Amino acid sequence: ADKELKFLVVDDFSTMRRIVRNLLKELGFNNVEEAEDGVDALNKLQAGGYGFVISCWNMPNMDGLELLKTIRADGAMSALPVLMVIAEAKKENIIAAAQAGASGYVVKPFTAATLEEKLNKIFEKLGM
Repeated sequence: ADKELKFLVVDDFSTMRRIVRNLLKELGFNNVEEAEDGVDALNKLQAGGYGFVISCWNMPNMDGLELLKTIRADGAMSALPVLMVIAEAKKENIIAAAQAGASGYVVKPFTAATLEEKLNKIFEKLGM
């Protein structure tokens, strides 16, 4: 897909956001913004222009699942791709995320090759 796509990386840990931003940079995606929680992310998404969201599951104020459910219920961004990042492979959370419309999930820490593969399969399914 277009490497110009604007990404939003959501996580309450700045170091984790830097890691994901670096992995996107390795893959050639330079247009990235950050958010510390689900509410902050929704506020940036309203600004428009985003094409992809990578979000942490566990965050204060509004967690990853609630952010995902809010994006999917929004008329202007209902199909916005959302990749969930989880700390452990808890089946209940993977299924909850899938049922809520996650585009995919990755267990951190993840490699650039894993990110690339997830991005490719996701854009592929969307015809982008």
